[PDB]
Amino acid sequence: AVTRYVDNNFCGPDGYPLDCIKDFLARAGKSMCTLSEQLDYIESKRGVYCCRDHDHEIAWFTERSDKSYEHQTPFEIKSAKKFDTFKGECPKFVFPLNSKVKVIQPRVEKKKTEGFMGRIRSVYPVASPQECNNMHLSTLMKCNHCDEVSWQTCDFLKATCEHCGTENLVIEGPTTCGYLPTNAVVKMPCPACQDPEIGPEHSVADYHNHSNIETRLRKGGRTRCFGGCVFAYVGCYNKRAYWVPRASADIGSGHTGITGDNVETLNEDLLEILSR
Ligand SMILES: [Zn+2]
Ligand SMILES: [Zn+2]
Ligand SMILES: [Zn+2]
Repeated sequence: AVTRYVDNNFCGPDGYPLDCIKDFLARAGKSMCTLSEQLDYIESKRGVYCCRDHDHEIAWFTERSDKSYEHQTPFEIKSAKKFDTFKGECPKFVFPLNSKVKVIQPRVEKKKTEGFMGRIRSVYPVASPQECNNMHLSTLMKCNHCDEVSWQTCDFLKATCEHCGTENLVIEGPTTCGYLPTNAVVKMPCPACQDPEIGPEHSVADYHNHSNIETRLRKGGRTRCFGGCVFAYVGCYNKRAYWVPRASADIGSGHTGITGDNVETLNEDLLEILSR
């Protein structure tokens, strides 16, 4: 399918390169040029009309690294906002508008710790699992029992309605990851760990085969986007799976903001209640 909306760097709403633009650059001499050079070429070839048989439209301004287009990812975004001359309604984007993006830098233990602590210490300089702080995720969504649309605290799979107490399956809608804590994690009960025929010594493949949490596979990594963050699975401890926001955004006050379709006003309005 044609990806119409892009950032000013010609990357899509998920933060990744479009196959059509990648091929367009490759057909010219330019797949290994810098992003700046590639964008100069695209601007010289009618910008959003460069593909000829379909149109693009710039919805976002992003600051990115200068890596070649084919190597651009959401982890190469430094900041994101609405494009100054885009006057339409912003579609869903991987990061909230008017935000700065932080990427977790991998750590190397001088002395590899075994088990879960070695896995988490490749992410955070923590001495114990309890130094990790669980995030508070929420989604603005309808409750099937009381029909109200409200902010339901959730994990990746289940949300709870604050009006009536009903658990609801998480569906697409405005999402936030709350404030970004130090040593940020999202903890969920691990089905593989709970199954006696599999159990806590399971593999990473075992985790994803039984979690029921869909991921995107790309260049050997698996991620799930939610609420302005890009999450990856780290490992399990005491039968809970730990995910970390390998990328997170900050709209102000350390808050991850709101992502989703038609959330521009919501995300702006949220900033106002973070301070006085
Ligand atoms: Zn195209
Ligand atoms: Zn309800
Ligand atoms: Zn597990």
